[PDB]
Amino acid sequence: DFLPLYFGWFLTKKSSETLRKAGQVFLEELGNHKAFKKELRHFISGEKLELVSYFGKRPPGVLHCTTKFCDYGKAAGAEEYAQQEVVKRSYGKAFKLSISALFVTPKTAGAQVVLTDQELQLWPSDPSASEGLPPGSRAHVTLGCAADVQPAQTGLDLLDILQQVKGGSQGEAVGELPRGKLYSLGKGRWMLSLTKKMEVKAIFTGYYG
Ligand SMILES: Nc1ncnc2c1ncn2[C@@H]1O[C@H](CO)[C@@H](O)[C@H]1OP(=O)(O)S
Ligand SMILES: [Cl-]
Repeated sequence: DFLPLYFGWFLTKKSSETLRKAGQVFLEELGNHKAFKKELRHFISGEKLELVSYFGKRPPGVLHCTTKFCDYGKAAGAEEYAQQEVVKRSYGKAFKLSISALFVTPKTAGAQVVLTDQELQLWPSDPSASEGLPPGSRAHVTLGCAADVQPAQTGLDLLDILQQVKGGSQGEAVGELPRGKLYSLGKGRWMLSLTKKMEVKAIFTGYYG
């Protein structure tokens, strides 16, 4: 028996619509915000940019939070991850995920997930960007990416942003949005720290493509 393309928590229809819309609104507010317009120079090499279109490659339907990319067993650690009891036991089970913030970079747009310890048991254990950052920090839901961005980039961007946060490089909020504080981290990187964390319902399972 061969494994799925990847495991992860797949959000319900309602939760997907909720998070997707939040993302959409965020991209609109950020693109319309004076602080972002002022930094367009550091966002793209080549006025006003429409972020919703910039992140043109979007998830077509149900949003998800990936745990372990398996590539049908070809990826390193896939077989080992799939055979775990906690993965087999948690298969088809319902979980609540906690979104702590929404972020944007020149490459990707996504939402940061804060996994509970229970959920962390489903996080694989096998990057340099993960130095100092606790396991699971990479957890996220991708909302979009630029034309020529490869998979797995959103997680790498999130870790990079969480790294700057680690060293108190967040910086004073450059603005306020209805959902929370807006932070400019430089190099086209932006983070909205939500005043109230968003809770989404999701089913843990494998996607076979
Ligand atoms: N090493 C990887 N290669 C391809 N996709 C990966 C990898 N690691 C995690 N993923 C994720 O698995 C899903 C299908 O590609 C996507 O969610 C990929 O992550 P994203 O950052 O959301 S594009
Ligand atoms: Cl991690």
